Amino acid sequence: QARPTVIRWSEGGKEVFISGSFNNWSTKIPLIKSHNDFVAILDLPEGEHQYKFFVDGQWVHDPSEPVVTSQLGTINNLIHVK
Ligand SMILES: OC[C@H]1O[C@H](OC[C@H]2O[C@@H]3O[C@H]4[C@H](O)[C@@H](O)[C@@H](O[C@H]5[C@H](O)[C@@H](O)[C@@H](O[C@H]6[C@H](O)[C@@H](O)[C@@H](O[C@H]7[C@H](O)[C@@H](O)[C@@H](O[C@H]8[C@H](O)[C@@H](O)[C@@H](O[C@H]9[C@H](O)[C@@H](O)[C@@H](O[C@H]2[C@H](O)[C@H]3O)O[C@@H]9CO)O[C@@H]8CO)O[C@@H]7CO)O[C@@H]6CO)O[C@@H]5CO)O[C@@H]4CO)[C@H](O)[C@@H](O)[C@@H]1O
Repeated sequence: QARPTVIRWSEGGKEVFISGSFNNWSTKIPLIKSHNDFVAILDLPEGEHQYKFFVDGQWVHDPSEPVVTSQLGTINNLIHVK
């Protein structure tokens, strides 16, 4: 079922969390600092998920990864899990 999937945040900051449609935005999951990156490993089902980062107190998307407009009218990242 779920696919362990490495998420990487490379834009810098001190504290980085992730949330998304994968858990119906029900909480924030910490990413862990690794050199100039922050990383987490999420078990995501197959298919598309929207997600966004909470980085030093602000919601921000990864500019290197695809984006969509959510039903709130906000910009989220989009990932396709094979
Ligand atoms: O646990 C994790 C977090 O969960 C919740 O957040 C989920 C949410 O996270 C992200 O959203 C961020 C944005 O990325 C930030 O930019 C910021 O948003 C700002 C926004 O940029 C400002 O413009 C402003 O927003 C205004 C709107 O512009 C304005 O239009 C008006 O909003 C009303 C709206 O127009 C109506 O349609 C309706 O909205 C309802 C939706 O239609 C419905 O789909 C459902 O929304 C889901 C959404 O579909 C889903 O994707 C998920 O949202 C993510 C988001 O994609 C992501 O980018 O969850 C929501 C439900 O929570 O419900 C909607 C509301 O019931 O009504 C709207 C309000 O009446 O007013 C807005 C307010 O003035 O202001 C916001 C800042 O508030 O911030 C958010 C995070 O909030 C929690 O909210 C977090 O606190 C948790 O950390």
